[PDB]
Amino acid sequence: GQLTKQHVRALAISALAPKPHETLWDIGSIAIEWLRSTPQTTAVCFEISEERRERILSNAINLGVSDRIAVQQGAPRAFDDVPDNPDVIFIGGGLTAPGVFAAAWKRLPVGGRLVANAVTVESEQMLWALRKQFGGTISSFAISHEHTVGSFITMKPALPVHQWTVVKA
Amino acid sequence: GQLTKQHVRALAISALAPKPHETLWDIGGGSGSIAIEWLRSTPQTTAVCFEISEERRERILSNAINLGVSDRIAVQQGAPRAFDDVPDNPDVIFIGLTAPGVFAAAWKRLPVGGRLVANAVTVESEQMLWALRKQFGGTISSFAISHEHTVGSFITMKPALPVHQWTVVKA
Amino acid sequence: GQLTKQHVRALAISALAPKPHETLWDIGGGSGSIAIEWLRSTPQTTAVCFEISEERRERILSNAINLGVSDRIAVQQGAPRAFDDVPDNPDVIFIGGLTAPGVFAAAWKRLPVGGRLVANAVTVESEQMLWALRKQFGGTISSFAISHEHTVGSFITMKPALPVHQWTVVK
Amino acid sequence: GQLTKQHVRALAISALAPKPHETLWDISGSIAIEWLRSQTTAVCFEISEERRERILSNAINLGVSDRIAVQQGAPRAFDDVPDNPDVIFIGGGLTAPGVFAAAWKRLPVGGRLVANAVTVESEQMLWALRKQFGGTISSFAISHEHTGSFITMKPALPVHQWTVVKA
Ligand SMILES: [Ca+2]
Ligand SMILES: [Mg+2]
Repeated sequence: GQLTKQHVRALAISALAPKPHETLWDIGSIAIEWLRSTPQTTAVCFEISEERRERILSNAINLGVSDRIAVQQGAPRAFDDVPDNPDVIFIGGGLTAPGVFAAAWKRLPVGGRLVANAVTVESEQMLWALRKQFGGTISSFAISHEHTVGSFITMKPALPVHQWTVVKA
Repeated sequence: GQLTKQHVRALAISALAPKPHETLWDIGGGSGSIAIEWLRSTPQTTAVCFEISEERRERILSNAINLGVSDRIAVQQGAPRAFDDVPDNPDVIFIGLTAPGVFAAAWKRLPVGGRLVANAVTVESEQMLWALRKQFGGTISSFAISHEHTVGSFITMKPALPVHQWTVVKA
Repeated sequence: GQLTKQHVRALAISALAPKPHETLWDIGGGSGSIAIEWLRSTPQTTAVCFEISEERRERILSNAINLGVSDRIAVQQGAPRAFDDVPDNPDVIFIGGLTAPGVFAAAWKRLPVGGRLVANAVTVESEQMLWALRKQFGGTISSFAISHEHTVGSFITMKPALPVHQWTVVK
Repeated sequence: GQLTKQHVRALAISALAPKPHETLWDISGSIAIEWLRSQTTAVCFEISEERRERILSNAINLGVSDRIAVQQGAPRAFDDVPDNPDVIFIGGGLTAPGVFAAAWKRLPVGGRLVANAVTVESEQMLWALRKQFGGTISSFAISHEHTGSFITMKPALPVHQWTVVKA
């Protein structure tokens, strides 16, 4: 269930290697989670859906971090709303969507870090382009979970995630 | 999903290692598919199938007829009560696999130096091959097979459930 | 390499689910990896370590210091024995030496109702044991195959590491 | 060792899915040979003199030798065989310059194609061909039992297999 989904998140925040001085731009899960495992780290979210937004700020509340997270609107023109530059960046997919990556590699100070997940054929095709241009590393995770069927258990193989992780030059 | 069907038999067929003058018992899950291709891929061979439904037997043998391998297949009923019909000792056995008593029964009929290839689809099934491997010798391999899968604007590579496959020679 | 050694730590931390006033027993392979992160990821926690080597205990605590986590870790010797000298019952346990004679039943007697243990297996022998302890105390098993680029010449391949099995449970 | 290589060929041959009296152009000798065993023929193209020497060696050892023709390197050698192939295998490098276009040219419509890709590069290329000409991409994650006092399951490298019929 949400199992699969927590195992992905753990891999994302690990890649990102939070320091406390630093501010995330998640492009409402990876942002919120970055707000519970490291103090003095703030997350900026960008979300084109009002409804999904009402949701990110909503759950921001459970873990008492709501006033660190800023839920913004959609890429990439939302960035101009945010004058304060980023240090670490998460794109959990949506790399294929134009003007978006370009726009954000720009808002990123050199020495600034990046992690991108890709779980489509097109998504992953992206990761290799960006990777082959700016460097960084690609690793991937094949995760399966235990599934019962009346009198039988099997190992449901989740979809694979590729993860780009780069430092900027 | 029918691509998984294709790819899995092949591996099964790779594994079985069909030669001149050999007989295959093809026992259990979807009895006939491996028999029919065993019969196809190789000249001068015999297959026996074990099928419960009077009418699932009436689709295995009908199909054989078509590929022209009706000559060399028999369709018996369900094992191991149907092993007691078939008199000659088989050369190779395939199980697609944990029914009460079907292994030991079928196995009391394989002669020294015979070969059997079994496939697991559940964990209960997987853990068994590990224990029949312990005594009986043999070697276990694994197959995750993925097929493109296009939801709307995006392909992913959707994984089938993995398949476990035990291939040993006896003695 | 050290990158599945990072990534495996991550999944084990997320699984252990650290909360306030909690005490981890971190037992077995590489005792300390999970502990100092467990400690260095959540204010207000104590972790317990069980290492056999006098020289390895000296380096775990060294690193707990160098992470300002010196004052919430005890570094004991090997279980199951070293359980007998640690007085307070653990809140969560993690095993990564998953099958030493005795460690588990021992580790286990010490765990309260509705307490949590997450274990790692990397071999089949370990893996089929999680499956047996799974069948007693409940809980759930998932598995991780992690790959990294491997540029053997002009051609990168994606290069799989050995899988890893993880049992997480509530007593 | 050669095991995982056995599973590999077992798969290609299925997707290749031979027909009686069909010609194959296999662009080490594995699949040409394999093609030839299970009245069909095979044309091997091989840059490698020392492997060339080797495939005829195997075709004889196994015994379909006057059914196999070990050619030289592609795509240059392509023009040599004036007789059109009915089915192509690329297990070889499909990113190798001019190799792919040059043989899709020799392939009649209704002719089939199995392509194997086992690198990041070769796989990314395998998607480019798929987009233009069609066909299907599947991938197989094969591991094997590997034993000190323990057994573990060594994951082989994954194969992306492209299979397509020509329109
Ligand atoms: Ca010469
Ligand atoms: Mg009737």
